[PDB]
Amino acid sequence: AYTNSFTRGVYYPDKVFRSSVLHSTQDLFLPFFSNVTWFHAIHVSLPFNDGVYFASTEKSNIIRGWIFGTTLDSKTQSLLIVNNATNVVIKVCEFQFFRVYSSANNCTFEYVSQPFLMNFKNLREFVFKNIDGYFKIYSKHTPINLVRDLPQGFSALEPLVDLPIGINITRFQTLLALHGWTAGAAAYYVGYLQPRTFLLKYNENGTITDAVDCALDPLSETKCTLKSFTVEKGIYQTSNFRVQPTESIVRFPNITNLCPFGEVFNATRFASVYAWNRKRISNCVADYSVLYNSASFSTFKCYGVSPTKLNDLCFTNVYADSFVIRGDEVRQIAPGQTGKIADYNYKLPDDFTGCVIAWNSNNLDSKVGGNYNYLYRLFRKSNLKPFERDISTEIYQAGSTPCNGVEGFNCYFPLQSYGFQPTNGVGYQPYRVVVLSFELLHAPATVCGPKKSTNLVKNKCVNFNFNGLTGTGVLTESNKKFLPFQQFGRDIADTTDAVRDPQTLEILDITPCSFGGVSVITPGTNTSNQVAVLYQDVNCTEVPVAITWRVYSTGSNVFQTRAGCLIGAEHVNNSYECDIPIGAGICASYQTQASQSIIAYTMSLGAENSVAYSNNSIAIPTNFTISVTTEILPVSMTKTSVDCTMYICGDSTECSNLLLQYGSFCTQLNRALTGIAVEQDKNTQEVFAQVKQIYKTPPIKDFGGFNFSQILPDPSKPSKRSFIEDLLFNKVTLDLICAQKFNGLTVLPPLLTDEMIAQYTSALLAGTITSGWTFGAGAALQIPFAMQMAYRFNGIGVTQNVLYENQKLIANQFNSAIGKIQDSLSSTASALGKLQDVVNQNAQALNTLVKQLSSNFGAISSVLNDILSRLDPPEAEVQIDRLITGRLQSLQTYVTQQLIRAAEIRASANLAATKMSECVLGQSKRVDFCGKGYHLMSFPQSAPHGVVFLHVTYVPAQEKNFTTAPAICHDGKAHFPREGVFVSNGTHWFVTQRNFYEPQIITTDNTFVSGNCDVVIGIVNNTVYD
Amino acid sequence: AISSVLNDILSRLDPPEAEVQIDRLITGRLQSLQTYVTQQLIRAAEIRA
Ligand SMILES: *[C@@H]1O[C@H](CO)[C@@H](O[C@@H]2O[C@H](CO)[C@@H](O[C@H]3O[C@H](CO)[C@@H](O)[C@H](O)[C@@H]3O)[C@H](O)[C@H]2NC(C)=O)[C@H](O)[C@H]1NC(C)=O
Ligand SMILES: *[C@@H]1O[C@H](CO)[C@@H](O[C@@H]2O[C@H](CO)[C@@H](O[C@H]3O[C@H](CO)[C@@H](O)[C@H](O)[C@@H]3O)[C@H](O)[C@H]2NC(C)=O)[C@H](O)[C@H]1NC(C)=O
Ligand SMILES: *[C@@H]1O[C@H](CO)[C@@H](O[C@@H]2O[C@H](CO)[C@@H](O)[C@H](O)[C@H]2NC(C)=O)[C@H](O)[C@H]1NC(C)=O
Ligand SMILES: *[C@@H]1O[C@H](CO)[C@@H](O[C@@H]2O[C@H](CO)[C@@H](O)[C@H](O)[C@H]2NC(C)=O)[C@H](O)[C@H]1NC(C)=O
Ligand SMILES: *[C@@H]1O[C@H](CO)[C@@H](O[C@@H]2O[C@H](CO)[C@@H](O)[C@H](O)[C@H]2NC(C)=O)[C@H](O)[C@H]1NC(C)=O
Ligand SMILES: *[C@@H]1O[C@H](CO)[C@@H](O[C@@H]2O[C@H](CO)[C@@H](O)[C@H](O)[C@H]2NC(C)=O)[C@H](O)[C@H]1NC(C)=O
Ligand SMILES: *[C@@H]1O[C@H](CO)[C@@H](O[C@@H]2O[C@H](CO)[C@@H](O)[C@H](O)[C@H]2NC(C)=O)[C@H](O)[C@H]1NC(C)=O
Ligand SMILES: *[C@@H]1O[C@H](CO)[C@@H](O[C@@H]2O[C@H](CO)[C@@H](O)[C@H](O)[C@H]2NC(C)=O)[C@H](O)[C@H]1NC(C)=O
Ligand SMILES: *[C@@H]1O[C@H](CO)[C@@H](O)[C@H](O)[C@H]1NC(C)=O
Ligand SMILES: *[C@@H]1O[C@H](CO)[C@@H](O)[C@H](O)[C@H]1NC(C)=O
Ligand SMILES: *[C@@H]1O[C@H](CO)[C@@H](O)[C@H](O)[C@H]1NC(C)=O
Ligand SMILES: *[C@@H]1O[C@H](CO)[C@@H](O)[C@H](O)[C@H]1NC(C)=O
Ligand SMILES: *[C@@H]1O[C@H](CO)[C@@H](O)[C@H](O)[C@H]1NC(C)=O
Ligand SMILES: *[C@@H]1O[C@H](CO)[C@@H](O)[C@H](O)[C@H]1NC(C)=O
Repeated sequence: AYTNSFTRGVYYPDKVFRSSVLHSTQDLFLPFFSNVTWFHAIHVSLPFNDGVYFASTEKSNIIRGWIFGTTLDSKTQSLLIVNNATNVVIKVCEFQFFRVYSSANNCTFEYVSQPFLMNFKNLREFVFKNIDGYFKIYSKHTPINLVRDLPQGFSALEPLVDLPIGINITRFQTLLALHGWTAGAAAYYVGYLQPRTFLLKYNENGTITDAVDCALDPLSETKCTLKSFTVEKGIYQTSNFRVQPTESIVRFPNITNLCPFGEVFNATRFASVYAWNRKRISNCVADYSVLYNSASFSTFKCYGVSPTKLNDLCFTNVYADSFVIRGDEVRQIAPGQTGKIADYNYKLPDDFTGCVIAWNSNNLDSKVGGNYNYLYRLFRKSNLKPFERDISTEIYQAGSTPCNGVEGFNCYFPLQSYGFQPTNGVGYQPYRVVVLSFELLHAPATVCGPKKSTNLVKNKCVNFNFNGLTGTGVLTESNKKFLPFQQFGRDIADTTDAVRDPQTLEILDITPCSFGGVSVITPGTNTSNQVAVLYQDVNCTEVPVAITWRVYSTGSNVFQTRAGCLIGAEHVNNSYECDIPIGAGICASYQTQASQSIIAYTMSLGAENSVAYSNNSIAIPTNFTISVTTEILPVSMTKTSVDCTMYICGDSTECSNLLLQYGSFCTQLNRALTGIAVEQDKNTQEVFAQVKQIYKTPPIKDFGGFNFSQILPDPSKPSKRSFIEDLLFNKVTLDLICAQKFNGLTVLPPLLTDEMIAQYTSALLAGTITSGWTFGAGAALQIPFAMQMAYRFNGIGVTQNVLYENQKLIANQFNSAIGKIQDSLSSTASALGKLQDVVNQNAQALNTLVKQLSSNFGAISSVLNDILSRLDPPEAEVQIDRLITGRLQSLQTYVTQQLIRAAEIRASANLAATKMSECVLGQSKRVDFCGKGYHLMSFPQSAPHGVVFLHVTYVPAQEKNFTTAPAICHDGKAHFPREGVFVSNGTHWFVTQRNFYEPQIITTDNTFVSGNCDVVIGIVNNTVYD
Repeated sequence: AISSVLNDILSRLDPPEAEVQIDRLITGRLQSLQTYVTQQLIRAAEIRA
């Protein structure tokens, strides 16, 4: 039998308490929604691979014990755990599978303790793991109802015990008890663990309450990548998809002969260090196993190549330098050690690939009387270049006097030999040393590894190897023209893109298997759980080739676009507004087609329209709307301060002393942050403090029907803000702050309190509603609000009579607009997006900065205190300085991002100051600057780290068609409108303003004369009153 | 590091020295990516202007 594991196989990853924190783990877990085997144990009539999850819904504990091993047939030792009425017994012995086993020959571990096995049956969850000879048990008891097998119940397994088993385990089997042999039935559940990434949610009590399987479905993948159990509607860029290779191909030249390593390991007698022997070895196979153990060695230190990989490396040409050296000089053979022998006998290059083998030769070289046959030279005018020998035994004159002939006094000729004696040599003992040096991937390889060639495959991406050149990708016939000497094909990125087959003369291209970005398009996690997957710039004929979740790749619904191809959305012919942009004009939405589904479509750019253009047709509005629109502008951000000592070094004296050398970096960081904070105060001052005096609204708030109660401050509330200001303050939401403070990242309060910012705003409001634009220029001059409104009307080319003749209507429109602002602010939380996301950016930056402290930066650990406790200074300080460099780089990155963010905030604050100067302190003519339509005035409202402008705009509406003429010819002379336009209702002509239909009789004051009617194109005939 | 290609580093080195080279290589490439992203942020600020 088989079934589905809904929420089983979760345990506490480690013995550590947490609280209200979403933690990502990567470890052995039972995958979510897995094929769990439902076993039945009946009397009337299992591989232990990568951990095992065992569940028992048993009553009266028939199932008792388990066995663990590789064969369980006394081929090696084995485990058994078994339990009975009072206790449990664990044994590690040579067991022949006490009916369970026959004999126990050699026993290594025994254990007795409290038993682990303690129709309303209960689930007794166990997790068994073994890693590096350590066997861990996790367990949990959950009493369950009589509903059905494996309910939707969730609970983690607390750790019980770990045992040092130290034994190869491949298979396990469980054990049953019988009370005879009465017939009966039982049942258990088996699951297999896999290396998976989980997200665990901790409650206030630190119990793992919920989990998300990141590598199960795209939705959970987005959940794991955002580290949240709820995902907002949109598109999220998840892990990259990669077509995995099929097999491995190795191609080598057909070389079978062995490299003569025999003569270099044991010759008649090795050439001396001054005349060290070299030969090129090539065109053979190199292996160390047969010959290394024959001449046993004591110093094998290798630099570029591990000894085990040397058999798996394919060479071009190799050299060995074999010579007799003094024992005590065995440590001079490493690159860069200098001395008499280094500068005059032998030296190897500082940067090379190769290593040395040294072993004893006293019993074969040393003589009782002294073996003075191995020459070594100490004296020469010039040093010895690496990999060079000199055999000129020219007389050397140490003294300043001239030295001629064969020898002379104060002349030290290069003739001295070793005093090698068998027993007297301890550190003076001769050592015969062979240094193997080689060059890889510079020339075509000849001396290659024992590894055998493989058959050549094409149009299937593979792990291809060509004479040590390793890559992965598809192989194709080459249109490039190689030459006999040419071996490799290089790209712009200095990465190999072509190969020559070492077996034949054929040349091949390289193209790694298809890949590209993966995006997940989801609605609100609350709204739905079905998602769409976009494969960016990938042909949808290749994702079937990519057939770890494969369920969506077999989808019944595929749509191809320029951005890539989409799976899980139905393409439609209809055009809607874009909500989730895909790219290249494709947008995704979620609606009913009666079932709900995700759809993809071509985004509409709005409703199609055709303007009724003609020779002489004009559209003049007859009505208006006083539209109040909110414009939100960030003005300042949270003034941040950082201490190097607290953040980088915590409270360590040693770290402080190692850091004070980087004082320049810390002073520049502090200077930059102080500049940013003073700039935030300057931003607030420039935006708000534009007024010399604090004005007060009069107690009699009579403004010709304009009721500013929702924007003027309310004395009733302690905080002297307005209704709209209070709503804005409540909408923006400002533990992790305590951790930020404890890690040395502090928030300096703004110079201006919210109360004084509100007082500045109230002064601006009072000045605007009582004086108008005058208080911006010089002394505030009082003026009735009606007259100010008439002036603002005159500003937008509307005659002031319009407002006075419609005063009550305009006042009611403004009041209803303020009501709509209140309703919109109270209802939706998406109103103050900009301020909220600015706060979120600052919070995310500080959270990222505090999370960087968990980074190791290549050190032993990310906590300095344990480094100091467990290490003496001489490497404690090098670990600390690496940690300091890492954290200082993190601080520099944070400060740079803060400088760029502060620059963008300063741009916003300059724009806000300009808007307060041009929209609040006056009427602006700049189109769409102070709101959509003809700007009349603006009202500032303080908001958390920003301002809100209530842009009052005139918007024409209820337009009507009219016949129009560019001019009027009355007495043979053209007439033009002084300030207006000519329109005809069908019988008579009238002059009217451009933004409000109001006809007037054509008289000599509405019109001015210019030239005659035989030049102007489109002039008409009418009469003009004197 | 010994070289600029990871594959040869993995082929020629046993895990510890391989990783002590690879971490330096990752720090270098991450610094290059950070420099690119910072220059892109400044360029995007000027483009936004
Ligand atoms: C210009 O547009 C104004 C609205 O934008 C419009 O005011 C509206 O006029 C209509 C008709 O007179 C009123 O409609 C209501 O009339 C009575 C009394 O309120 C109600 O019992 C009816 O049910 C009906 O809804 C609107 O109340 C009124 N709107 C406002 C805000 O006052 C002007 O009349 C338009 N001007 C011209 C010249 O057409
Ligand atoms: C100026 O405009 C104000 C905003 O429209 C308006 O305030 C509103 O006044 C009414 C009273 O007429 C209040 O109505 C409420 O009264 C009681 C006490 O709060 C409540 O229990 C009732 O349920 C009812 O809602 C409004 O609360 C109040 N505010 C709002 C937002 O509507 C003034 O009355 C106007 N005054 C003048 C002189 O024009
Ligand atoms: C397991 O136990 C058996 C029996 O004591 C051991 O077998 C003996 O091994 C020694 C040493 O090789 C021999 O001299 C004896 O002749 C063996 N006797 C028998 C009866 O086989 C065996 O060595 C033990 N194994 C381990 C790993 O300790
Ligand atoms: C965290 O653990 C505590 C104690 O186990 C829980 O506190 C109990 O909660 C229940 C339900 O609200 C109350 O009836 C008890 O009086 C509480 N006991 C105590 C000692 O405080 C708490 O509920 C747990 N948290 C959750 C989310 O269940
Ligand atoms: C996906 O692959 C197909 C081929 O299977 C591409 O179709 C080719 O497109 C090129 C360029 O437009 C034409 O020259 C070929 O004649 C087409 N071949 C066939 C068989 O139709 C298709 O263009 C690819 N998708 C995208 C988005 O480029
Ligand atoms: C001004 O007149 C033009 C044409 O006389 C109007 O345009 C027509 O509008 C009707 C709907 O009212 C459509 O069914 C026609 O297709 C339109 N025809 C053309 C040629 O555009 C126009 O609507 C009038 N202006 C206003 C404001 O009503
Ligand atoms: C065009 O507008 C003029 C406005 O003068 C209209 O002419 C008036 O129509 C009213 C109808 O009650 C008469 O009482 C006036 O005596 C007319 N005055 C003049 C000077 O003619 C004319 O009817 C309008 N034409 C339309 C709407 O087609
Ligand atoms: C406006 O009226 C004048 C005269 O009242 C028109 O001018 C006449 O045009 C006709 C031919 O169209 C000529 O034969 C006359 O000699 C012209 N008379 C004068 C005095 O110039 C004029 O055409 C009318 N406007 C339009 C646009 O038709
Ligand atoms: C579980 O695996 C078995 C053996 O391959 C198979 O027969 C069975 O259909 C699988 N069950 C599920 C639910 O996948
Ligand atoms: C359980 O088994 C152990 C192992 O032999 C034994 O010593 C113990 O007496 C047993 N207890 C019961 C109650 O069967
Ligand atoms: C290389 O040698 C093998 C057998 O050693 C042979 O099968 C193959 O044909 C040779 N290569 C060429 C190009 O002839
Ligand atoms: C999901 O929608 C419901 C309304 O049905 C609402 O109560 C809830 O807050 C929403 N959750 C999220 C995360 O948007
Ligand atoms: C969308 O339009 C194309 C082109 O007319 C058509 O082939 C396709 O069937 C349409 N899709 C649907 C769902 O009707
Ligand atoms: C505009 O006026 C000219 C000259 O009177 C005429 O030729 C043309 O047809 C008119 N335009 C239209 C769209 O009728």
